[PDB]
Amino acid sequence: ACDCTGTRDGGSSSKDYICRDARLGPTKLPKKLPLSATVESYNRFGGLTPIQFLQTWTDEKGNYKYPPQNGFQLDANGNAINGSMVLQVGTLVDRFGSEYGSYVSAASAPYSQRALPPSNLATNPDTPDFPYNYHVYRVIKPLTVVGGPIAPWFGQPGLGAQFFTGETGNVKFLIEQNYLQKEDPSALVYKSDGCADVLF
Amino acid sequence: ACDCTGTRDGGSSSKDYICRDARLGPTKLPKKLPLSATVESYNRFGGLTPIQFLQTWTDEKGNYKYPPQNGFQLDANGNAINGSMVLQVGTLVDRFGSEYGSYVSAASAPYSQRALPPSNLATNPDTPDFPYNYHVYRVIKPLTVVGGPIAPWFGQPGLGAQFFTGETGNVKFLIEQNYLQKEDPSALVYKSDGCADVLF
Ligand SMILES: *[C@@H]1O[C@H](CO)[C@@H](O[C@@H]2O[C@H](CO)[C@@H](O[C@@H]3O[C@H](CO[C@H]4O[C@H](CO)[C@@H](O)[C@H](O)[C@@H]4O)[C@@H](O)[C@H](O[C@H]4O[C@H](CO)[C@@H](O)[C@H](O)[C@@H]4O)[C@@H]3O)[C@H](O)[C@H]2NC(C)=O)[C@H](O)[C@H]1NC(C)=O
Ligand SMILES: *[C@@H]1O[C@H](CO)[C@@H](O[C@@H]2O[C@H](CO)[C@@H](O[C@@H]3O[C@H](CO[C@H]4O[C@H](CO)[C@@H](O)[C@H](O)[C@@H]4O)[C@@H](O)[C@H](O[C@H]4O[C@H](CO)[C@@H](O)[C@H](O)[C@@H]4O)[C@@H]3O)[C@H](O)[C@H]2NC(C)=O)[C@H](O)[C@H]1NC(C)=O
Repeated sequence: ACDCTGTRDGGSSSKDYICRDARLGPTKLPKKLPLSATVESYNRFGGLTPIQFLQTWTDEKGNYKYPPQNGFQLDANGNAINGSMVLQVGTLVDRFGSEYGSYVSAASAPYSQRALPPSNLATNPDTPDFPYNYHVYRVIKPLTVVGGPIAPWFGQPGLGAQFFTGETGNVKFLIEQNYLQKEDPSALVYKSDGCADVLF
Repeated sequence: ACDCTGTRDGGSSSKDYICRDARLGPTKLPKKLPLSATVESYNRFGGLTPIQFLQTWTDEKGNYKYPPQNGFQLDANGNAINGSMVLQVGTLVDRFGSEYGSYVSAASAPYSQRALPPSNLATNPDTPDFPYNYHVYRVIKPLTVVGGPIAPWFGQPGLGAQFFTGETGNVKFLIEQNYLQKEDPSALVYKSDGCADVLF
């Protein structure tokens, strides 16, 4: 196939999205977000055609179906792999979504490892480096979270590290209570705190 | 500081390594291995100077000190976060080291997430794309493993996903018994099984 069959044409207003269906993500990808590793290139459809991808990962209303037990990798017995762990100061976490949510992830994992639909890659044309709903935080006070591997989903390899913060509070609470600190991702790309190899 | 003080000069034979000390990794890094994400550049010393890095992560003999409980992230109670999970067919795992070991990792995690010393980045000049001890496997038969997040170590963010295969066998056993399949990483960089965005 490899066609726009089965998608939803949003019209000229959705001209910046694949098949004009914002569910399938933008035509032009974020400029500085790592989408995958070199050994396994990113594919927004998980190697499937759009209709096969929609058939597999959407419901009758066309809304994405999301992994069970909060997206943690489930053990052999069907129970999520996780555990209460402390995030050390200086750890960098990120999130796709509003601060009223309670799930952060290890920032260094490529997008293919977060097992998130391609819609989240929609990017503000004014600040095109990272998606519009993308935020980066640095823990400034040790925060215990229930952390675990991300289950593969949406045709993505997954297996990144996610952290539920709801035992303490949502991301907004963590900022207000000095647990987390908002960072500028376009400014972090230029960061280099250490000895560069050129000094040797 | 930012000097070669405290390192071990290997001489002209170690001319391709930082401070001529192969413990600190090669001067020229692998050409196709993702070392970090854009938001958190890789630093072989974890933001420290070589002597501080050696002081923190080596013992009296100069050998690297390695994380406890097989490098899994430890919970609040000091117990490793892991669990028995099945690796689905098509999953890509990698390893730094010989096939007689029993630890694979999610291949898509950048090197900063594996919490491994910079020595493993030494690269064969004949095949410079990936380190010399780097192997990539694709599971061809569902393999249950005890998988978990990687604990930060060696000044690296860690938090990648590692998988102990020893309940079934070492990587050599997995190949012999058709659980895993050896892959060519320089050949996987050119792989693209799916619909490219240019078709839309
Ligand atoms: C980290 O991973 C762990 C391990 O899986 C998850 O823990 C599970 O959490 C869910 C939600 O709290 C638990 O499901 C609930 O269990 C109740 C009974 O629990 C006892 O019995 C079971 C027997 O299987 C034991 O495993 C368990 O330890 C307790 O002894 C039920 O009463 C609940 O039913 C209600 O909620 C469900 C929601 O699914 C509704 O469908 C029902 O109608 C009803 O309203 C519920 O099923 C589950 O038992 C926990 N598992 C284990 C092994 O303890 C964590 O949630 C996870 N953490 C994060 C952040 O994802
Ligand atoms: C995945 O993560 C789990 C959770 O931590 C790890 O399980 C631990 O594994 C180690 C090694 O097998 C266990 O340590 C051993 O425990 C023995 C007693 O176990 C009972 O009592 C403890 C009380 O704390 C309970 O936690 C446990 O469930 C049992 O009821 C000791 O006899 C052993 O001592 C011997 O070995 C140690 C090695 O450290 C030597 O220092 C000693 O001298 C002695 O020779 C040993 O301590 C540990 O108890 C397990 N933890 C839990 C919570 O069960 C898995 O290992 C990990 N998987 C991987 C692949 O990393």
